[PDB]
Amino acid sequence: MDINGGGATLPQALYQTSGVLTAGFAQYIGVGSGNGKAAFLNNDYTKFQAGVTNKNVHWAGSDSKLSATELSTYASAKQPTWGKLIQVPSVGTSVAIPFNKSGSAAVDLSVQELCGVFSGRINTWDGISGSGRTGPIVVVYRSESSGTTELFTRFLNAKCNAETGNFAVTTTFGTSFSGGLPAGAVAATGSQGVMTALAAGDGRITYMSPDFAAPTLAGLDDATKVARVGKNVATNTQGVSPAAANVSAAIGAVPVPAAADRSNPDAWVPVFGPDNTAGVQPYPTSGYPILGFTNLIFSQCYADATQTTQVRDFFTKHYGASNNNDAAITANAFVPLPTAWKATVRASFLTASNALSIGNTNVCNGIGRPLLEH
Repeated sequence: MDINGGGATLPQALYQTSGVLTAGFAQYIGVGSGNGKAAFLNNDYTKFQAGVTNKNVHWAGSDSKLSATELSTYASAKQPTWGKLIQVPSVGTSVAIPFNKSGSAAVDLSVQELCGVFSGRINTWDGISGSGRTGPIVVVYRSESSGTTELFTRFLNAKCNAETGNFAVTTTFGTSFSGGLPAGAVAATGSQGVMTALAAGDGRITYMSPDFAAPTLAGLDDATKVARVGKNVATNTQGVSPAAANVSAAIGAVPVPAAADRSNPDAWVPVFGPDNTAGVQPYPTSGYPILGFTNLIFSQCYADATQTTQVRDFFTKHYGASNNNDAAITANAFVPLPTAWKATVRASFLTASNALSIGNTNVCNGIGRPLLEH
């Protein structure tokens, strides 16, 4: 049986790029981070393929961090027989703001305008300064539990201090703003579903994986289709595009988890958030401001030896110093992890002697996620 993964749609085109997943891996199934987490945590393949129960779930992609409850429940229910779960960043990513409203003038949002658009305070194109555009704004958002929503609401939570209400960090955008959704907002499902909805009506705007926000990488720099963010009219400062190069420095500056915390899966996923707050990376002052990580969730242990080897071989490639996935990562509008980050991941999850290593012959002795489904 193949190793089965799925979840987050933000990186789905990356994981579906030929050669990114290695031998034994089934093609990645994009269903959203909420579904990905549920699939892994409950070993429930129906969260990947509705109506299909005959297979196990081996890993998930998620841009939503595992919650305290998700972690504690897995540790009590599954860890004794399946081993520790592993949660690790896969790549860095911007969050793009694509929109459907024609005009040669560049759409460049100040952070406060972004806040106003997504709170409903600014609901006309005239209300974005220098937009060259008029008429209603319709916000498109993710209907389901979405890691893109989590990455985006982390930014709104950190920055939107001047609304009639505030944004909570959440995976369901419909519940983020305490003052509710903007009138006329449209829900859609998946990264691609949202982009389809974006095109289905004039004047629509959304938040989006940079790999889906434009059909080509250069399209991310087209401010007639993908908004610049970071405008400051008073200081005559232009916003910038969500191209990977505009978040690469900020991603590169994120510290590896503290050694003493590495047995805690929560410690492995850096999150951005408010300024001057320990445990949280501040949003960058230069380049493009909206960014975060998308992550992998695996088991340390698989009952089956072949599955264990195949998982290790994937980690060897994805976190390899050489012969890795970095070119594909860049091609998909994402930021490769720094060399030192890759080394830290390998040291814990690959290097045999480490207590956290996949297939550790002592720690995983007689334990692991099951071969057969039942």
